[PDB]
Amino acid sequence: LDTFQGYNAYSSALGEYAKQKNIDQVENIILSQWSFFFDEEQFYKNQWYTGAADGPVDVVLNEDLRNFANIEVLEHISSESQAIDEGRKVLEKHGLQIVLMDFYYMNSFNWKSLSRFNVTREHDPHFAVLTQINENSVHIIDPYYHHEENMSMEDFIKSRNSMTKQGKISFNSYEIFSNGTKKSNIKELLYYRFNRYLQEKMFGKITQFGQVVKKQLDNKDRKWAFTGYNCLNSVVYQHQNLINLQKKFSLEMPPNLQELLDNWALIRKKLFEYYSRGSYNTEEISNLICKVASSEEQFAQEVLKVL
Repeated sequence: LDTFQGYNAYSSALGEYAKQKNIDQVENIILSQWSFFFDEEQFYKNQWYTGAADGPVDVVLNEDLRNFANIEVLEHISSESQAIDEGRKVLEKHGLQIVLMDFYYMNSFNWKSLSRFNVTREHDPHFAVLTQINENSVHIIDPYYHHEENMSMEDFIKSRNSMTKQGKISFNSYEIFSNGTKKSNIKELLYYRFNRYLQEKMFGKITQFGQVVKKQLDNKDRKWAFTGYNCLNSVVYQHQNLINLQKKFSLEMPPNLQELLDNWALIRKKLFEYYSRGSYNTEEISNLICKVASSEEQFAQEVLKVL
């Protein structure tokens, strides 16, 4: 499908809703995000430990939506007694509901398209958009994986009341609400993001990621590299989103933005190869990560000079 990508499941759902319902500023605030995190504690629990943002909810994006647009994302927790009828009310009034769903019950990404046939099912929280409630069936759009599916009501209820690796889903839904909006110019959004990126030394988190990768040479469990591959899609998306902003707004960018995208895509390729191919190239992957960290630091500084 031709759905809004964002840079993660949460931002993809928020942006898809905003696009369909003509809610101002949300798309531009998502597309102008520039972030990196690394959590060594989450690395060793094999939770989602790196990329653009901790999740499933992107708290930094919510802070940006509040600070720039005075936009609040309200979390509705519900019960099996109320959740579907509240959905009906929301669908009647708005046509769409943003929901938290256990990805175990979704089939959104075809791993066989990348020659991975051992498609392990995991209880991971994921954002989708509910578009239709019938008797014993529902329709949902997964805007992050550009997939739709019809799901039995029984499977939809199970996906929304499931214990996951990140805790219990309890029919959670997300309402985009505004007290009173503000307009932000795209240059202001990028200026704040790049200033914050450098001030919080987010490039330093890329270096930390690189140093932890170097220390996995003797680790026979390669699960971290599959987790990292999935986590870093969010960084590739932020790079592509900034390229799309440059085109749309005819912006001034440092000349190596495409090269940085290419570097992150190669890191992903080598992580996926390490996970699946049994290579002993943690040193090579570490060095690529440590190289892009220096490049991203310089890129952020140059954006602020030219923007």
